[PDB]
Amino acid sequence: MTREEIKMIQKSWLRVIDKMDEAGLLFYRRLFDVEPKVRPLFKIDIEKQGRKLMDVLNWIVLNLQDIDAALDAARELARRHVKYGVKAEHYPVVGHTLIWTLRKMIGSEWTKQLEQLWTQAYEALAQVMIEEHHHH
Amino acid sequence: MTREEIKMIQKSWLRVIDKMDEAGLLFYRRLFDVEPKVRPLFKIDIEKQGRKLMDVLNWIVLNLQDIDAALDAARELARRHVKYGVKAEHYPVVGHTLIWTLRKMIGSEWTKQLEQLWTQAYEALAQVMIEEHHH
Ligand code: HEM
Ligand code: HEM
Repeated sequence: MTREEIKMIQKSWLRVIDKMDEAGLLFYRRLFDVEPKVRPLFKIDIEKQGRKLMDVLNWIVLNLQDIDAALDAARELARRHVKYGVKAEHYPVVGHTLIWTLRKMIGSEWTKQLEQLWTQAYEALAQVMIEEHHHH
Repeated sequence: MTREEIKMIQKSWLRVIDKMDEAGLLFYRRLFDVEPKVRPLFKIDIEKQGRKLMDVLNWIVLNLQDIDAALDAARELARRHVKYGVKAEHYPVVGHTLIWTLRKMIGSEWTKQLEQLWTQAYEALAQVMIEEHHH
């Protein structure tokens, strides 16, 4: 997500934080109306329903911030690459060539599983870096 | 990824390091054979090719470890949910209900964009938690 997209989420969150008791009552009423079977799982103090819903929303937003922070190293790397003249379209050939090289060095003990893991790691990283390229 | 999968990555990585000079040479030779148009992007220094490929592989693996650590909070949360009696099948209805509540509360200021953002955030989180449930 973009810094502004995270900003939009945090604002909507602070909007609800104001009316937390109301939001809490609405959530559980709704959840137990549509899915009455999960009622017994919730052993919360009845006066804290608002607080407990707020804690869920808090958790999501705070964790979203932490993950965004964790992604910043990759965006940093991608910005240096923008400066090197690398473009989004160049990432596949590098990945294939990395994989080609590994498979050749690792030799006999190279597995389809290993190749899948290296591929997943590369594509996931390249996806975040590519997003950064498109911001430029 | 599981810890065991990350270790598999780490182990193959250490193997390449063992002959990093050769891996470097192989890599750049292949890249420029396959895609000569990108050759002008790279600084000319054949003797450093081992080091240069190593920076790349090191970055990938360490960053992979960093991201995996960043996911541990969601996984810890999910482990508590397992103890609470929660099942992977419960995640979609709770997500729908959470976003339904936000939409009702925010009222006229709600937008499709906001709804799509909360959806993306919830689904990405739930996907990590559900993976933990299935272990
Ligand atoms: C991404 C989704 C979810 C998030 C972020 C979330 C967050 C939280 C948080 C922060 C708590 C407070 C206790 C703790 O930290 O362990 C909690 C408790 C709880 N949640 Fe969730 N939750 C999620 C999904 C679900 C789902 C799908 C269910 C299914 C019914 C559920 C049921 C419960 C129950 C039963 C408790 C404990 C209530 C009690 O204290 O008795 N949660 N959740
Ligand atoms: C996920 C994929 C990639 C990773 C992890 C990666 C990693 C790195 C690292 C760690 C460096 C050292 C300098 C620095 O840290 O900024 C570097 C440099 C560099 N990379 Fe990448 N890179 C990736 C993709 C690419 C692609 C697609 C290209 C396209 C041609 C490329 C071309 C370059 C160039 C030209 C340099 C400057 C060093 C030199 O001139 O040899 N990289 N890369």
